[PDB]
Amino acid sequence: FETDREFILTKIMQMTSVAITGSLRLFPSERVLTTNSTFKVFDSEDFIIEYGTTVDEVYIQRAFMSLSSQKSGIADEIAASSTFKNYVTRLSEQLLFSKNNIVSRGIALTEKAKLNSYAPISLEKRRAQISALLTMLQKPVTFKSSKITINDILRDIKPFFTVSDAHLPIQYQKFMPTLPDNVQYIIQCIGSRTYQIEDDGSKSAISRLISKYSVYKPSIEELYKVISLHENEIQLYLISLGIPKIDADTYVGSKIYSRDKYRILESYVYNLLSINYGCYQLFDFNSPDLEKLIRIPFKGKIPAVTFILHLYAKLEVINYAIKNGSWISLFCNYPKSEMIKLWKKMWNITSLRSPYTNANFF
Amino acid sequence: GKYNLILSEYLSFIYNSVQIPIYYSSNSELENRCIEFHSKCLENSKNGLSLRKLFVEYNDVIENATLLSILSYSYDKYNAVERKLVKYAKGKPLEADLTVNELDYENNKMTSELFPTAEEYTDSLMDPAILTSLSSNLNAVMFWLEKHENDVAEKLKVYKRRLDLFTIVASTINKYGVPRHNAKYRYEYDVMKDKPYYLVTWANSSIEMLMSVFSHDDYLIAKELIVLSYSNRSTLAKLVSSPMSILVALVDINGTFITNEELELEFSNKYVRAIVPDQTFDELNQMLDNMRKAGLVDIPKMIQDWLVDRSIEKFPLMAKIYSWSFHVGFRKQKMLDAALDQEMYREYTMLIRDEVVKMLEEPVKHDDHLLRDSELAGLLSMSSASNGESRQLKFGRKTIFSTKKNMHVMDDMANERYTPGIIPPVNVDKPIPLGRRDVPGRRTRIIFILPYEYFIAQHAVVEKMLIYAKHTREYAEFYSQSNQLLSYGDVTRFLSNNTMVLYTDVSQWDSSQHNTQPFRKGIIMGLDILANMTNDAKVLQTLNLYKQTQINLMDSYVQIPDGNVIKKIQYGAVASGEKQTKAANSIANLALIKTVLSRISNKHSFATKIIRVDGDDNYAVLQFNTEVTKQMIQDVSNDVRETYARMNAKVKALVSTVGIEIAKRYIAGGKIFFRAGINLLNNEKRGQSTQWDQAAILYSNYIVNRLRGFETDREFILTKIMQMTSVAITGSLRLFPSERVLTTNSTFKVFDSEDFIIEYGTTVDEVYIQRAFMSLSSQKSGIADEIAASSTFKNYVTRLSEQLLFSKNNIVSRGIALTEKAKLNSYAPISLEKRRAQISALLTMLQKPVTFKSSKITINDILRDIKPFFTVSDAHLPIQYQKFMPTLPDNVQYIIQCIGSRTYQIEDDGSKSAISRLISKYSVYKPSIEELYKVISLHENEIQLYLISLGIPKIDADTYVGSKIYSRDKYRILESYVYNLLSINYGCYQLFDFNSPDLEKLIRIPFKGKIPAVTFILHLYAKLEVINYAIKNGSWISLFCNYPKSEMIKLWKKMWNITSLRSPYTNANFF
Amino acid sequence: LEKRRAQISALLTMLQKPVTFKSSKITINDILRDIKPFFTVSDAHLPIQYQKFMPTLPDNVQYIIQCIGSRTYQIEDDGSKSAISRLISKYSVYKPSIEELYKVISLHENEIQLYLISLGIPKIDADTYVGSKIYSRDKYRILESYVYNLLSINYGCYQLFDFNSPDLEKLIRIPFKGKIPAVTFILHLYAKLEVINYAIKNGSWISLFCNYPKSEMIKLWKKMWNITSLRSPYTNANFF
Amino acid sequence: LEKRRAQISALLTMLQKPVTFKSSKITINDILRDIKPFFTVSDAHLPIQYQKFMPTLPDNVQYIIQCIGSRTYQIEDDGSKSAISRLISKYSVYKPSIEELYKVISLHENEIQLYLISLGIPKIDADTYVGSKIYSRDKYRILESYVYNLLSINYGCYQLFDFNSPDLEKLIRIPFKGKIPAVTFILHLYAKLEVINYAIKNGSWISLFCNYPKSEMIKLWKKMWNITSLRSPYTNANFF
Amino acid sequence: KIDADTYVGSKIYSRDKYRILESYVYNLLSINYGCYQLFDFNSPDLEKLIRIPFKGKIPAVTFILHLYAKLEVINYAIKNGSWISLFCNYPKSEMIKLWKKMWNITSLRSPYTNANFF
Repeated sequence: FETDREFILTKIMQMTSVAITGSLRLFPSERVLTTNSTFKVFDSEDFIIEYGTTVDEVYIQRAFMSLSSQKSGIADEIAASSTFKNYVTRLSEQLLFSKNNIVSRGIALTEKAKLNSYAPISLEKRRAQISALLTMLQKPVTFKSSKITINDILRDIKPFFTVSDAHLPIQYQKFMPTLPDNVQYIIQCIGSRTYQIEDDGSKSAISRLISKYSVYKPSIEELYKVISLHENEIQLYLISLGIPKIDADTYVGSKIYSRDKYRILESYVYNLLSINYGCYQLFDFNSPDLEKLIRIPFKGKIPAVTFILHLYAKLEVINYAIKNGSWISLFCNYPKSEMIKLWKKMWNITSLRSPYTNANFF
Repeated sequence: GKYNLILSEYLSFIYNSVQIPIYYSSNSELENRCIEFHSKCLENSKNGLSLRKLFVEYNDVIENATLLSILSYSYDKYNAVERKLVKYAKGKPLEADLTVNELDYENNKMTSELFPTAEEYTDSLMDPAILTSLSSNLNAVMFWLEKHENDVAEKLKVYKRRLDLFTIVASTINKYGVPRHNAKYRYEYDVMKDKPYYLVTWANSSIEMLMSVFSHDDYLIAKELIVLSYSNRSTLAKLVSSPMSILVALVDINGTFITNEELELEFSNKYVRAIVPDQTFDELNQMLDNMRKAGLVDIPKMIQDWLVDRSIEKFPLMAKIYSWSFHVGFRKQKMLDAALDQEMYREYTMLIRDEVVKMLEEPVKHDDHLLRDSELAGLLSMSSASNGESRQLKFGRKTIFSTKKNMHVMDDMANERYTPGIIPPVNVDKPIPLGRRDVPGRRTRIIFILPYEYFIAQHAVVEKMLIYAKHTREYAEFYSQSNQLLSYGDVTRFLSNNTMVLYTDVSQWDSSQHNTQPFRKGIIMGLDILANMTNDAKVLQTLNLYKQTQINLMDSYVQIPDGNVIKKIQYGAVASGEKQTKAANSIANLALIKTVLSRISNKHSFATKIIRVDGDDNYAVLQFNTEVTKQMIQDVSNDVRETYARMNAKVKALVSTVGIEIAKRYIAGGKIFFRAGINLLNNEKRGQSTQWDQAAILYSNYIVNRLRGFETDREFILTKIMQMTSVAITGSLRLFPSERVLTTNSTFKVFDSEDFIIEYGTTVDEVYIQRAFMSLSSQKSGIADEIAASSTFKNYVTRLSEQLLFSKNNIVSRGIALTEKAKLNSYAPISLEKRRAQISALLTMLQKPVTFKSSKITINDILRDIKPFFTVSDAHLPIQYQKFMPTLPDNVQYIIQCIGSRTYQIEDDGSKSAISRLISKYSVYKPSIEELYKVISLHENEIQLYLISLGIPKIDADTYVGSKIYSRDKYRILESYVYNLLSINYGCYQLFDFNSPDLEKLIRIPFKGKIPAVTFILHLYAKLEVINYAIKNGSWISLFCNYPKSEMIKLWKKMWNITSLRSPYTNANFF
Repeated sequence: LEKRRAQISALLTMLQKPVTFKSSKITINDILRDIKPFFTVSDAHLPIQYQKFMPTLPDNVQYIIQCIGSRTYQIEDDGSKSAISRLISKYSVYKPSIEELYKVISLHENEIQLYLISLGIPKIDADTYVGSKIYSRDKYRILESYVYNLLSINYGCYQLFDFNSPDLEKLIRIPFKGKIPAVTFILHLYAKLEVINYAIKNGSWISLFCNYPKSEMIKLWKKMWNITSLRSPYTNANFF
Repeated sequence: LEKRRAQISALLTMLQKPVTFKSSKITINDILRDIKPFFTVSDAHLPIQYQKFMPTLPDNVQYIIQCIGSRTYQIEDDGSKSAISRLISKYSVYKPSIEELYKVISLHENEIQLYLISLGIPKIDADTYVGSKIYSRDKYRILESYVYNLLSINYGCYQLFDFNSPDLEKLIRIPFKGKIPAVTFILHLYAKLEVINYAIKNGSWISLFCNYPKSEMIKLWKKMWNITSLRSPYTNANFF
Repeated sequence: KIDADTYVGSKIYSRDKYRILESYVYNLLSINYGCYQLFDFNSPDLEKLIRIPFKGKIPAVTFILHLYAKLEVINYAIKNGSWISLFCNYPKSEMIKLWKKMWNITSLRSPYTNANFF
């Protein structure tokens, strides 16, 4: 089924606009609407996701994150009553031993993230957001940016990729005849997968250990923050949950832990690229056919950077395919010096909540 | 997604008189479209025209953009409650039997009776203390009923139950009308004057409970407590709970988990017959009778039915009762009443002294730097210090009413008044003010209010004491990173048919006038022994000053109020308020059990397998050279109680063979249980949190309860968040923030769109908004800056530093200033100024952004990068681990069943790194994880100076800078920082074994290169993704990662540039 | 229209007063700002050797081509030429963007394996990639494509510059502190862009030296996998 | 006054409604948040061995010194002790901040070489640094100084803590997945801060374990070289 | 293509990854403008004041720690007249997190800051 895209654009125009007066509505622009953020509604080209490449996009990109999470004059007071404190402590007292607060801080927000549901909070936050949002379009120019995201990381790698026309023949037949031609073309050339790409870190040794002994379940974000810690700190975390010291100590040193550092990042990155939702979930991103179109020399066995350059390489080629019907081959001569700067950035990427983007259908 | 739509029902429900949605988007073209749609909507509404055509004309906006918030133009009075409530006032109001409370004012009399005149009234005895209104709760409840007035089958039954009960509330409230709340959400004298004083708090508790009912039993329980609570407000909670202690002893143990040599929960098949003596049964009958003679009917009956077979399979109910009894409210009695309740100690005090010595034996002889410079450390700690009287101050050319102890140091230093060597006397001349701590089902306890000289003379010694505790298992609260699970396993461990367990409730003993002499004598005696161990003036100075704190305390008078007047009585009991409180209290409690246990030995011969302390409870599993008989348990218990009696101490000394109960956790049936009674609609005290934070705190509380047992309907919570977050820009226009604004990971994040699951910006919009929110995250305070402008702040910082630095310390110096500028806001004029100003920025923020110079990266940006490189595919995981925390929601319990759980905390502060240890070994300074993270990210040359600047010796400092250990330390600092940002230690994740062999297999990651940083995040990201899927699907998925070698370097740079997002409400950390 | 009109209220207010933002996300701006201090610039000279073939190019633009030359190819900026992508394509029809490949690649081996399965890649084959050396390199390539995309190295006037010119490469000096392909890559590209831009705004060249400490590289490496974007499509200059 | 008065309008509006920000920049907040999930905390114990010498320190603060000790030195937080800096100083009079050294170090060998020349460093000497092993290490040190600066490890109460205490180091457990000085460094410092903070807010210690996957480290490594700052000077607590 | 393919693999490309980052970082630190352009940031005298052990041959992180080390020392010098020596014990685990951050740094336009005079 295909509802005319112009009609959808019209609805978005009607649905996004907001009035500041009784005779003055403010229709948000395409850049405001499609720029990857917590307010992103659609894409300027179906099936293709863009990322701040120009200074303006990033300038606006950092600016939007600012008024992303605005406190609720209810969601805080609720954590102020003995009830919330007793409930959290009561749950923790049978979950912790040492100084668990990394775990403790998360549990509180775990509730402060759903609490808004309650009308007086969702409505209070939603109505208040309008005042901030309307004013936000007015005048910014004053933001103490310091947090980095996929937009900042990807923008860095762009200049080091050399694109050149390449060609890919159609070899795989059709089995999902409804797919729009541009989408179907990618599968015809590189194929499709019958699997989901681990995007939660569930398949890592540390996670398994945390699960084997404790009942607690830390998200990908927590595993990501925890993995980015020092061996000494990570060891206590396991103990704090219940992992036996003989076993906890074995992981901290072990070679497996180092690899586990790579896997946690991979799951976090894939999650941020929605590689499992949208139309990408239908693309074999490890296609032999797609892999040839990418050229990347191993400056050094640095699994993190080699990984992103590649994925960035793959996404770029796929997106071009969708928006052109022809393929392009990318070359990468990323200096050894640049890799270390990039490596630091990898462990400081924040998110952008918007759940609507949810396209995950199969 | 259901939250945004649900909110529409709530608004339409409340308002009947327009709703102008607001959409934003990263897309630039769509954004202008959003603005057009928005602009036209106001015009149409302010002209009384439709809007159906406009929505069709903006399907793109509705379908493709993000909802930012929903404006509401109203023009009534928000007095729809009076009108709506009447429909439910059909029932007959409740009449409180004013003949139930031992203390007159505890009775639910007419306010005009308890307080005849306005200048006499004081909501100090019933204040919900929560920034939400009773009318709101009533409104919220009515909304749910309207929505579920047609549900069918079992869903309907929940309604019938909810409908019935609510009527009790509506009917009673209606008789007196619905009390009006003022801006401060308080309840004045005029509104209250003709109504049952304890009405408002009661309605909150009744509403909180009735909106937590589902099964029939919940209804009887919510119903019985709801009714009796209206008149009984001083023993209902204590009476309903009380029997739970005896019940745990009753059930046997059919397979339980234990603690093995590697201190990890291990499933044991052991079986233990819960044998109890005849007299113990009578003790339980009396608890039942007391419950019965007090009005109860159905709840007592339930326990009675349970006792016929005492099947752990039907124990869940006993738990719901113990958890439910807490949601009746807070026992807030008059300060004086609370205060009023308050030869053979040679053996007892002797142990207390000896324990004190061990904790400080090695440090004292060596002349630990911490002991020598205790004054600086205590001074630095002030941020994590207690509280003192809200003194008067002057900085520069103004006046303030700060209550924070640290600032007092500033005023005093810059006034020659600062004199720590002279610790103020706490007696008749200069008595001790008073603070308090309320808790459901227990007599109110008081809290001293000693000046700052006391904290300073106590921080170093206590801190050194704790380190000893930290590695001593007897202190089940401190030992390593131990979580409550380890404590749970230790008890079941030795349980066998030849060993009986014994638990106690020494809460009253810790405040027994009898206790103070011994307690103080032992601490002082030990200090004396330690003093004759060193020749260091700095240490002896510290050893002596601490001793004096005890001596001044020996005779301490209390500034106890008694009306609008401040009386002044004596006080021969010990209270909390000292640094050593929690630490020293344990020393005494441990000392006490050792004393009782040794004395009882004179008769029966056993074997002390384990001994432990935990605040107001101490226990021990003792083994017997023969099988345990009912007679034996009866004899030992008697001998134990009489022994406790001889020392004239009020205590709950029980004894069992399979279970134990204590204030933090109860082990009934070999399974670990936690109470779940955190009042949601009635807070203990009015802190300094805001309405928004109040909500995020409320949601935190809700999740902890759900996890523990009690479960308030999530729709109700969503409603509260809707009420609590909304903000008005005009007198007839409120702005309800959207779900994306509310749940997107930021400094304003209140909850999650799916409990137990945390999301991260994956779409462009989320990130677009994510970067935008950080902007107006920290808005300067036109007070917090000027304060650092006076000579006072500059002198205080410099004065502290001059004895902390040598080279150019400013990295350290810059942090100390903000360390204060981060708490300073507390002061009303600053928290209120920042909070009120934030609204103007926040309201405008939703309006129009599009202009932000982003450059800072966060976890959101890093994770978004890795996502595309992970290939997910269906995988399967079998359930192998049994259950031990039966209350956990099925989806949460399922993860533990498959991957297990941990009995440890995951190092999230870098405390276990070589650099940190070095900084600690020589300097007293303590840099946070953030500082260690920034410092570690530095060049070898810079890092070397940092150590020198603090005091590390150059020979040693140079050895670290090069050494291989430093490189690894670079990895560990990052790990702790990352785990902290993922709250892997708080929330529900703290219960998951993230290193589970079972979870690890589900992840596939090739080693592109031995790059510990990137390999680490890919893995953790891999683990979180799999776990979250498990929670939201019941099935597992396996992830593959082919991250290119080139991409890893870019990612590696990002890792050392991640910023944070403060929001403390998210705090779910319960065990 | 709703988003555009509403944006104005927020935008107008935004200029007014900020000072309250919980920044934590990092971008190219934050990463590049870090590297700047470690580069030592010194006057260098480059002779004009390549003739002209696009006579219309403004002198300052034409001068760069005259000295370092031009390319007849596009720089892979979507990760399309990576092994993981090819695998996802070979079996599944789904097509994950560069962003998704970037986030996915930044994951743990265990998580990435499930992702492939979730789409349809066969387990024997999925498992082979997860370990394989090729996956590690693929981690480098995904990042490269993501970075180049963020630098619009394929659009604007840069698309006419041979960024791998032997002539441009000599002007850059970078010692291999360690075989860390990520950081070595950015330092170099940052080095190249700086030299080119100076050329455009001065007609003369400069040579850059880099003594980036080994310690600093790890901090930078973390930053690399946390860069967010900035949408603005108007910037679109891509003409040939 | 113009900036301060104007800031109020933006600030007031900011609280009102946001939801529209193009984030892409990453900070310490974003980096640390990533590492959190990979740390496993477990109760640990630390005995008090060091005596008191600053008797005024609040008990909670004094307790840390009693267990891990204190330092009589400042932690290099400006990169002043790096080879590149010394070289820039030896010949040129210019003085680039830590931020500049951080950005410069994150550059490509070719670019960094010109930077030195541009200031005056002799080419024979400039070229020797660009390649040399010392430059690689210098990349590590610049990052360390930048990170420590962002953690105010030298100001506040932390300046009184021996962050390299043998006693604190034992409480941290971190396996070397790979000799990647950057990531190993942050995990450790993050580990140390977490343990210290728990100590201050609990009187008891906790031990942290870290099993950071090898894949995750590369993503994190990129983030490290893209961290931005947050100015607020008031926070200044630096007293000794 | 023959030439393009040679670069993609070649060892030189890996180093080039390091150099691009260096130039980007130095740009963000205005190490070439302001008063810093007058300082020999590779001074033997400045280098001694910095102490950094090689946890691993990771050119990116080692680079920033050093530059951060140098800037800190210089700035202290300007605001105190005395020098300070910095030591760095960055854990191996932390370096990987930091490495990711390095390739995700965004900018901040303001051209006025332009002090570049010689």
